[PDB]
Amino acid sequence: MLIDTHVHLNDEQYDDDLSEVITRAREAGVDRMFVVGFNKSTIERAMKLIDEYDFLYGIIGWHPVDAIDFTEEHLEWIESLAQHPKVIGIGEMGLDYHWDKSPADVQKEVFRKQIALAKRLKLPIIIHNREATQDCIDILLEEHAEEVGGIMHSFSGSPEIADIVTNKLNFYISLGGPVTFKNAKQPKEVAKHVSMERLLVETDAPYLSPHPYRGKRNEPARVTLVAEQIAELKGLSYEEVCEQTTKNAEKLFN
Amino acid sequence: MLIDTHVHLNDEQYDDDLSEVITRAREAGVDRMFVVGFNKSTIERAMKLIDEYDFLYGIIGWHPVDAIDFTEEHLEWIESLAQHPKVIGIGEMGLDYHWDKSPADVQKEVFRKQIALAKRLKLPIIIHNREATQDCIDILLEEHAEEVGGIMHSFSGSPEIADIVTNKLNFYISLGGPVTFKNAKQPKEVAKHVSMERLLVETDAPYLSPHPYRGKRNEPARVTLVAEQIAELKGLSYEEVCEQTTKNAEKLFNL
Ligand code: NI
Ligand code: NI
Ligand code: NI
Ligand code: NI
Repeated sequence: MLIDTHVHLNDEQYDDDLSEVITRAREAGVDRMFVVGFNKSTIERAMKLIDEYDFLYGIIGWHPVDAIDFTEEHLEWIESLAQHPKVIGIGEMGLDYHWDKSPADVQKEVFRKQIALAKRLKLPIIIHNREATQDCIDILLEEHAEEVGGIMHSFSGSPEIADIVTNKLNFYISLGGPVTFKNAKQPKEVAKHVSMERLLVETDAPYLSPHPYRGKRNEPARVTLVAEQIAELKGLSYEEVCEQTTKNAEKLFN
Repeated sequence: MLIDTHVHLNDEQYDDDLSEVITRAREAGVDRMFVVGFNKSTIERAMKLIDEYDFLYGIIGWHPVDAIDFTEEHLEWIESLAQHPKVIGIGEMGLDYHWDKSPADVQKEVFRKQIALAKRLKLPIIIHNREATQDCIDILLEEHAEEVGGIMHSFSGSPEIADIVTNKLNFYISLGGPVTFKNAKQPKEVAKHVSMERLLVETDAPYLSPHPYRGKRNEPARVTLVAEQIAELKGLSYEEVCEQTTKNAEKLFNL
């Protein structure tokens, strides 16, 4: 039994066939999934899915790419939604230097505001980092994010950054489809290097479908290919990776 | 007057409006462009473009993504084509760890074979690196690529890597649209750090259209936006970056 700790079932890409996508994941041993909302539309859709399906939990927050759209009203709105017993984490939050819609200074202020929110709610945080690794680490360290705990979601950095993440911040590291890519050296090295007690699995569906479905619409059932690859890389049974990644998710979340 | 040192005018995206695109670049002061062929199809199209247009030059070689497709017959075909007076460089070659079509070990062998080929042709090499920076620098040092010179094309690594590229390999560094991106600081840091006498501009059209056309089909005319951005970052005139990038191109290649 696995948990897909990070999935966008709230995406328009599932509008035709969500029920079948969820059934395929359940039938593959994916018993629980954490639906991630990161702006007004995706939060609304997320809150409707966690009401409709018993085994779906919500992570809500504000995406760095959309940081310029984050208002005082949105921050009070997320704080009141988080009182829902199945809203278990705050995110995906962080920094993204690939897209230019939001400048870095606005991204950093929205990031700090959501750390402060997560501390008030006593919920863990889910971190999106794209091309902003050292700026994210400095923020997590400055804002004492070790108080709330969290995930560096779909982490690709050096093992030296992984060690700051697990040993200084006491965060978890989630791995997704990229651990399955042939020439993806960094994620395979992260999976080998990081303790099994710090690892979580995710799809980020519909994005980043693993081998052998790269370029195709991802779905939560494919989290089994991530878990298989972690088993292969660490010399562990699939059963051991399912059991430990579940233990880890249950420990971090409520 | 500027040179677009790296463009894919051979791309299907120009099938219906190539003439208009070339005319728009020429009117914006982009007098010469270097068309890049990197597999059977793109080489054949590039070879045709340089015979049709007086001011287009060719750079031919084999792309790391398609390294598994490279044969002994392709290596001999490229060696022959390179005799063309307007074939001035071999590339784009290198390493790409984004895509999985070709495994690193086969990409490394094909990269080494084209360094050896460029040494025989006495022609400079154009380097494609994606997510493989240290593996590329190691190959270039180990194979004494300083003997042919070349371009780190669309470079975005650290200043330490730039100093190895310029001060040890004696390569040039080209910048494209990403120098116009606000949040990706590394290209701007490279533009500020690297000597004006080591810099070239490119579009890589139709990819990586600069601001304010991010998302849109790129074209060689947009190399002026890259030139403008460099001038601002190095506190130089546009005329200065145009003249220096042209002298650099004219010195590395034999046009
Ligand atoms: Ni993300
Ligand atoms: Ni996500
Ligand atoms: Ni390239
Ligand atoms: Ni190119």
